Amino acid sequence: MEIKETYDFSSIVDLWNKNIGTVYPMNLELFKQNYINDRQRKKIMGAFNGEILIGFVIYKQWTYKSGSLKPNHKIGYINSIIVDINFRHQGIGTKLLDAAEEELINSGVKILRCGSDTYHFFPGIPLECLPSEEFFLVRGYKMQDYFYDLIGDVSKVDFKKPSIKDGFKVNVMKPEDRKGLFEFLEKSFSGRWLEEFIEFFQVGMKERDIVLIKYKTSVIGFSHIYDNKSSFIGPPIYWKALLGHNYGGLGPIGIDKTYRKQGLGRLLLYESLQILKKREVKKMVIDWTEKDIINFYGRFNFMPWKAYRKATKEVK
Amino acid sequence: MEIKETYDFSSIVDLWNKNIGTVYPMNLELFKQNYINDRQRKKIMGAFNGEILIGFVIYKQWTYKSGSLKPNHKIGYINSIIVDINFRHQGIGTKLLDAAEEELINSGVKILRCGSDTYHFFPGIPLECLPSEEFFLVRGYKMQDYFYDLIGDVSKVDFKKPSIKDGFKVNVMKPEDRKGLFEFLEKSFSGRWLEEFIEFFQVGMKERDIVLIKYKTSVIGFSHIYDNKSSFIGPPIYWKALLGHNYGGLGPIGIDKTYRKQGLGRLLLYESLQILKKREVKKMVIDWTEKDIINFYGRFNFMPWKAYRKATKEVK
Ligand SMILES: CC(=O)SCCNC(=O)CCNC(=O)[C@H](O)C(C)(C)COP(=O)(O)OP(=O)(O)OC[C@H]1O[C@@H](n2cnc3c(N)ncnc32)[C@H](O)[C@@H]1OP(=O)(O)O
Ligand SMILES: CC(=O)SCCNC(=O)CCNC(=O)[C@H](O)C(C)(C)COP(=O)(O)OP(=O)(O)OC[C@H]1O[C@@H](n2cnc3c(N)ncnc32)[C@H](O)[C@@H]1OP(=O)(O)O
Ligand SMILES: O=S(=O)(O)CCCN1CCN(CCO)CC1
Ligand SMILES: O=S(=O)(O)CCCN1CCN(CCO)CC1
Ligand SMILES: N[C@@H]1[C@@H](O)[C@@H](O)[C@@H](CO)O[C@@H]1O
Ligand SMILES: N[C@@H]1[C@@H](O)[C@@H](O)[C@@H](CO)O[C@@H]1O
Repeated sequence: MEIKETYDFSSIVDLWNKNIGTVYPMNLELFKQNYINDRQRKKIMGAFNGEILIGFVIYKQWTYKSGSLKPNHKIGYINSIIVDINFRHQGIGTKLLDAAEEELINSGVKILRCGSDTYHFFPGIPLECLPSEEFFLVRGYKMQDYFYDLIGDVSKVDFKKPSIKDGFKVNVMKPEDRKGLFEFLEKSFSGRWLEEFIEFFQVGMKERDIVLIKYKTSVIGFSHIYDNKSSFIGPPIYWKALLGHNYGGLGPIGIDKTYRKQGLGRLLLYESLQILKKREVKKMVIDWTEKDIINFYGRFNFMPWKAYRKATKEVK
Repeated sequence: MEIKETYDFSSIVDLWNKNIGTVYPMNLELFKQNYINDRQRKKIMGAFNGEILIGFVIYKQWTYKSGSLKPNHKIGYINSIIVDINFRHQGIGTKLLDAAEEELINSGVKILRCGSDTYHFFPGIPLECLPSEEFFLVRGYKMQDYFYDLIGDVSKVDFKKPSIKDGFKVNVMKPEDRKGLFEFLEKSFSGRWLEEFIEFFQVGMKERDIVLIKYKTSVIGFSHIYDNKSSFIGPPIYWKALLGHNYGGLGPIGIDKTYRKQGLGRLLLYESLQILKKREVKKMVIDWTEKDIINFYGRFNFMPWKAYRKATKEVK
């Protein structure tokens, strides 16, 4: 057996699906979109028996800015790691993560994260990969809290419009709103979400995927919505193969801090969901939510669907 | 609004699917099979606005034996409770569970369990119903550990036959094995699993659904396997609508205590899965497993799929 770099995307995806495809079905389009467009220092290391790929790890160091966050070179990420089912418990996973980690460490990493990278596949260790928690524990990762993808079928429920206090308008974005939108993000969400707006517009997000809420003329919040016409495969629709015809998604969503807790997030969410409904969306997902916010979406009939555990290793 | 009994099965199932059908798709056949065949003292209470059902609770007291376990009349169960999404946070759930609980209590119940009943729909509080944990907490239930349904696609992986030490044979059950099987269960699994064998044979389980392992002539273990021809809808195939064509399942599985930890459970599991594979099964589920045993199935590529929290209220 040898460990060496591979960018044999088909073989990786094939191995991915054979091992975990029932619950994280992967396709080449998503795999390539996410791997190729990422701007971090990144690598894929494979484990090989001769010419046969038997496992891999994808890993990154935070070397590229997130909006007005500077990169923190101390942070590295394990995007994914899978050893083929017929080669488990032979130390291969170990050798792969050793190689990843030693490299990150030599280049200055001191905090190693399970998922949560830019162009992530996973917010953390999936519950479906719960037994890997012990693999990570043994290597010095500590297990922390959970995030959840939520699922709902917006074709099945009708909801009541929240009561519009006046001045506030919710609308699908137009090209000429881009200036205002960026101005709002620099103020309120100037980190990764800003960076995602910039990068997603570059990779095929369209104005139709964005809903804005304005007070008078000022942008004071947004959502990103997805359907089966969206060009960019974002996190809500990663696992669209599980979601049927007329799939969709939503996230992220935010309101200017000074307008919070007046029912405006609820209004934006309502309107975003009506747009999706009108687009004939059925099952749809809201990705990477925290526990404390689940009820916000649950009023609209969304339920936790997948769970992911945050996990972090501090380099000694 | 009024609370009163309802056996309007279609309306219940309709409400069930509108609220939680994306993740627990219910059909009338399963609902009726499970509700009607249960032998416990049982009731369904509905909440109504005039003629419209807006919520329900199904509840039971342990009044019927489990194999050679006597019923423990102190145990009651909340099989399920759902309030329609357009009527939440109006106290309806409260009034329903108050009515259920007061009745159980008057009839002698002192321990109240979330799911885990005979003919259960849920081993505990589903993770997809995680926000209800707080509903139950407020009423004095304590949250305990987790159980997991596991999922795998047996069409996608080939496995190695474990090394047969001699004497042990694994075979699909025949009618004439029924005596031996019961003899083995009275010895080794004489509680609910024995009772399930008796009752499932009465409701349409066939010898083809059972695999036995024998040493010489003695039955020393079993599994129950399911495919799309099984007549009895058991727990592994409750959520078959999520599982595609050629769905299947497995569970329970057991080995005589004196033969444990010699590789025989692994051999039985291997053979059971080969049978399913030969029956062209693809996605299949292993229901209600504990954390400590997940790896046993994970060697065969099964992964946690759903999680359920045990929860118990001790009556003051
Ligand atoms: C950010 C993310 O990628 S999260 C998702 C992680 N990936 C997955 O869950 C995919 C499916 N699983 C796998 O691919 C594998 O099981 C991996 C990658 C987790 C581990 O790969 P392997 O090559 O089997 O691990 P390796 O043989 O080095 O195991 C090292 C040690 O970790 C621990 N370990 C590994 N797997 C397990 C397990 N399933 N349960 C408990 N401990 C485990 C053990 O201590 C093991 O030593 P042992 O064999 O002496 O018991
Ligand atoms: C064994 C099993 O059946 S497990 C599955 C349980 N069922 C479900 O999860 C199905 C979907 N959910 C539902 O049907 C409902 O949300 C139910 C049945 C859990 C609760 O019904 P409701 O009629 O909304 O509850 P009710 O209004 O009596 O709530 C009472 C209190 O419980 C607590 N509570 C209820 N729902 C929630 C929630 N989603 N989050 C936090 N606390 C809650 C609150 O303290 C609430 O009081 P409040 O309204 O003053 O905050
Ligand atoms: O990164 S931004 O400053 O642009 C905004 C970040 C805000 N969200 C980050 C992720 N958490 C937790 C994930 O649900 C919620 C807040
Ligand atoms: O009830 S029997 O005596 O027939 C056998 C019970 C054995 N199993 C019961 C449920 N637990 C935990 C559920 O996974 C495993 C043991
Ligand atoms: N839900 C979003 C998720 O999509 C992602 O942008 C992430 C970034 O931290 O956190 C958010 O809350
Ligand atoms: N997996 C089984 C489950 O099907 C059920 O029979 C239950 C009874 O307690 O526990 C078992 O471990």
